[PDB]
Amino acid sequence: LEYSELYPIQNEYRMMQSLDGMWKFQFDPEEIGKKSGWENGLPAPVSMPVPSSFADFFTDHKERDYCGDFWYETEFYLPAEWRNKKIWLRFGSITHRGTVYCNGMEITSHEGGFLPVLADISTVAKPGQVNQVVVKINNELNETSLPCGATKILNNGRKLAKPYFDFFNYSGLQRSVWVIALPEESVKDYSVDYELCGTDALVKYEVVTTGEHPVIVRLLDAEGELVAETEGKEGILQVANARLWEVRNAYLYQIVILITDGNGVLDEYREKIGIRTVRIEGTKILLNDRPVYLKGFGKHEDFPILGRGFHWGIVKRDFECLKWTNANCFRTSHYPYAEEWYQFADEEGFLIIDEVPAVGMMALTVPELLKSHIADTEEMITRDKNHPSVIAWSLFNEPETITDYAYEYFKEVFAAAETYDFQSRPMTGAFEKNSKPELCKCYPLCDFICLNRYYGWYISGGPEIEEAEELFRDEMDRWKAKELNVPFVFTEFGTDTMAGLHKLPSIMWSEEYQKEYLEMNFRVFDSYEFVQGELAWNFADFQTTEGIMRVDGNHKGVFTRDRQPKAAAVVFKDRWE
Amino acid sequence: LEYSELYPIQNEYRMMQSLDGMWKFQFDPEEIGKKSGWENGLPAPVSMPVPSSFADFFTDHKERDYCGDFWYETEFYLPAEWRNKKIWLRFGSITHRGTVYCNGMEITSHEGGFLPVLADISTVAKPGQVNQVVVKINNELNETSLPCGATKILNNGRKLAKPYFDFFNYSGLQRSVWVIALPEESVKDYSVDYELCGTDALVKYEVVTTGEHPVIVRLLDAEGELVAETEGKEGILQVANARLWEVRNAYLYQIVILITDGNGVLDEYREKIGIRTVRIEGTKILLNDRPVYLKGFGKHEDFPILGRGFHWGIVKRDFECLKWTNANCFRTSHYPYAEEWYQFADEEGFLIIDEVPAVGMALTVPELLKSHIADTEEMITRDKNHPSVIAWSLFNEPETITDYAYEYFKEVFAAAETYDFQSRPMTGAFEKNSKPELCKCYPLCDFICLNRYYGWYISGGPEIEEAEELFRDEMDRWKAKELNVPFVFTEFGTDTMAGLHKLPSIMWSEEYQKEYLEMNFRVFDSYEFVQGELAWNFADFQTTEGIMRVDGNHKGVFTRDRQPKAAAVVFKDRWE
Ligand SMILES: O=C(O)[C@H]1NC(=O)[C@H](O)[C@@H](O)[C@@H]1O
Ligand SMILES: O=C(O)[C@H]1NC(=O)[C@H](O)[C@@H](O)[C@@H]1O
Repeated sequence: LEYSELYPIQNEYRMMQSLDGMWKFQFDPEEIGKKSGWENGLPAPVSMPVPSSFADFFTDHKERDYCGDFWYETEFYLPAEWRNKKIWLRFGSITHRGTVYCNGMEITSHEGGFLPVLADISTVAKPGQVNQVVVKINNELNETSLPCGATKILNNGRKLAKPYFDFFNYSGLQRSVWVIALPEESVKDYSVDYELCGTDALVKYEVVTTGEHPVIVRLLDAEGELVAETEGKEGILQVANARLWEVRNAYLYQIVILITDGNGVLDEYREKIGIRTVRIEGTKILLNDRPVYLKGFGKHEDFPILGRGFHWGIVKRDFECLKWTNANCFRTSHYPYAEEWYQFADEEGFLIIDEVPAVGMMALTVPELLKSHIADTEEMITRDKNHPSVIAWSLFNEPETITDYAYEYFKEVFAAAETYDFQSRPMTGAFEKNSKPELCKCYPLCDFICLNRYYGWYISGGPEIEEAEELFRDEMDRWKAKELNVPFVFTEFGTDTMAGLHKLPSIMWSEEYQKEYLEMNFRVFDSYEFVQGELAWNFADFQTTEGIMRVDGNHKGVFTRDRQPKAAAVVFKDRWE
Repeated sequence: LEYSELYPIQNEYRMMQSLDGMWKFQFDPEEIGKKSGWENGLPAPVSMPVPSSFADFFTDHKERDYCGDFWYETEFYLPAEWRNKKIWLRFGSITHRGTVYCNGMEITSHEGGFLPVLADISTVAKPGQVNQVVVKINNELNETSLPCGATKILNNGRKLAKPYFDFFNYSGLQRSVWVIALPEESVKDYSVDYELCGTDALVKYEVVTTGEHPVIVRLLDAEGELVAETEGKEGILQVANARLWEVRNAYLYQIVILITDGNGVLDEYREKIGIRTVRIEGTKILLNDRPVYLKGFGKHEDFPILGRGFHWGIVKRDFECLKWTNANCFRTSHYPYAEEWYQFADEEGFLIIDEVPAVGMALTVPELLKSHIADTEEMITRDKNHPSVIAWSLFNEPETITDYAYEYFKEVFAAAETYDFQSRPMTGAFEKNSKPELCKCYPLCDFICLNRYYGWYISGGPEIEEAEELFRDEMDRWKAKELNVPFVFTEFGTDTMAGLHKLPSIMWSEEYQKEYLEMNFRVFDSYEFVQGELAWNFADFQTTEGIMRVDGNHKGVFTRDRQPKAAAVVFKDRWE
């Protein structure tokens, strides 16, 4: 809100320079950096790639598992021509929390490790000179920020992250970093909302600028031809014979937002958008007025060595694999992803359930937690609302939902979410088993219900899989009898599966068991009319905390971590065709 | 060269903007792009990451194995302020060959897929506007360019690459791309050479500019303090109490090259360098006049999904692994790597044998020789000022037993010498069929690099005792020749499947990799003139598929995702 979430672009009015590359880096186990002038430069740094997670480069346990304060630094030359523009550092994210310094000055701090951090360096920037940026980061886990966990202290004074969530505590500067220059009066935010009118469409819009000058809004088609133009910060663009953004058949217009000074332009922002509606009608999910059944995966930002580090190559391979399975959807489990993921989903016509990092929520630390949760929700929706791919918000993964105070908590979150989404698209959360139909008090808040279920894995696995199926149908029969008249989507179901572990008859952990488990789940899904989607857990094997239940991370991937299909991948491909 | 090889920097005089990201991409199997005006924009593109190899993104064989012409496109806004500068597109590489277009206009073409391509767009660039770059690329293999191979045409006309080399034919825009702006009179090239004088050092230099104005050269220490200053395009910097760049103990000065016209500076180029000397004395490799024993690996630019795509993360993990093994050296098998690898070797104090892509080696030889010398010129001009680069490898397993080969390589070594201001050691890696009795080219080398697989390709497994005997036999022959030069083993290894265990060991098991290495070590240590050991390979890497390659080459000491096999600790313990 005191900054723009808009993705940076370069044109006559806006400039950008990438700060990706090798940064300087230093661990701060004694937490003395802020006390020792590290904001003016790290005393004994090593090199660290940005974007990347720092953990998997190192060869020593204490480096990989480092938990606490750690620092990044780089230097960059600022063109003289940027003088007296609004100059910002823009981090794709800072994981989990941190303070940004520039030229020795504290600029801003941010809590929440999966959304952009904007630091206004206009008054400290040195145009036509070398500038320095230093970031103090911390990756501890607690119960007043997302995602939740604890920090354990060894008798040696060493900290260890203790997640309440099933993914590895990757951290650092995991996304691209830019330094940008904006005009003194600029486009700060905008929102689009769509209506279909026969062969035509309406694009309702709102623009927020940092000034009072007039605004012109244009819409260009995919060839850059003008199809609609309008004046004012609020208005409607009429599009004749609109080419709708369709599932797995994208079409993107380009919105152009101009701030004018009479003759002259002060600012221009452009972004691709897609004309499409999403609506829940009874137990049906409708895209452009037609029912869609969601087919796909929960994913992670996870890849060998880079950790959660962003790379377009990972996006490209994953989308080719997704298409090969005939999927149409993924959920950003369990945190908003790099913006680039959504940009590409826009191009490929994929549907996204966008999820805030509200995972691991199973006292008087809740008011603070609620504040962070709402803040992350605000930032996520403000950042992602204009992607045609984003068709739902997931506002939690497996919280406590069965108490009265749980209700009041989530009422606040959903209320907040509703105020920030110009499109009021479907809002949901993923419930775990203990959110029994007879006990859960939060499912009424949801536009559709998401279930994570592991009947046949954590419950009655293996020799008991027939019992698992009965227990599954029993729970679904109870949901059915409630006649809630909402769609149900399975957002998780899967089995840990070691590539190459074959067994006849199948065993838990074998490739064959993954297939049989999936077949059983499908039989159950297909027995209930109100089921409207299936997102398997997980697209690919991914890193978790070490332990006796995780064999080099989580192996419920349908693909291996290096993005190759296990036997079960074909099962999905065949079913989703 | 009609362009600069200098790594791009940003300062008052020089600007750079990264073009990395998602480009547009289209395969051109019918070879219709140029006739269809694709240089003005691709008609039906998909997105392609840059830097990356394109092959491993796709899920269809014909995409992965695509051989022929294919195209890249992107757009970029150029700041108005770049007006009146010399504006260049700079590709880390274009694999294997290509033509660069900008705003619809043909700019330049380049043959050779592992060195920078510079395209001067000064005359077509449009400052203050969106500009367009389109690259037509071809990844076919032939016998007139490096690395050598063939192109097979299937009956339907589909092309398949047929390498004469043991690595996958990755291609595309595999390294970073920039658009840059230089002053109209700029530093185009410079060379440094070092002399040790007691506790002091001399930095001899020459500078090449695109003009006639005076040049000032400064040297700054690692803190940025001035330690030497002089005038002229040729000169000598005197450094009192020089802090030498040492193996695994780097120290980097910063050279600063200024052009001036008396209203002030016109251009400024800065780069880190390390004061060190390298020479061969008898059977010793001398670094700063002290013998050094090379310990390390042949590598590849190779990583899951990205292929040869450059990423600093790969660099960081690989150097952490290298340090953990106690290595001090690697060879850029079998092509120059992205410049960033050398920059990091400079900081980490690693020694590099820099290798031109002369691997996989009639009327076609003169053309091949020209390509080979051109690549050599580009490699040496690009890499000569890295303190890490201590030697040039000018081939990997060519024919060497004929007079024809001798005349050919005489020209290559002569050219390399003329291009290298430092005149540092030159070498090449020899296959076993280059018998001590038959090879005519090893005398061209300052030290001899051998690739040997006694215990793998020769008498492996149950015959390993015979392999050791045969190995000692060959080394005894080399010994009796008393060449008085260092020998470095640049390859030795066994394919090793992670998790394949056997007692007693078998070929392909982790235990056999250990035993093979131990046997090789016993042999190395038996001969005084052996002065280095670079194992094949640092990590498992991709090859053409076939009955001899189980998902690529598994001679890695590390897995492809960079985790140690059992034999990794054998190196760690020995090199400690
Ligand atoms: O056990 C699992 O494999 C998964 N189940 C869950 O319920 C979680 O939501 C996931 O994060 C977790 O990875
Ligand atoms: O057979 C090998 O594994 C290796 N031997 C060689 O002699 C080559 O120089 C390498 O490229 C090749 O990968």
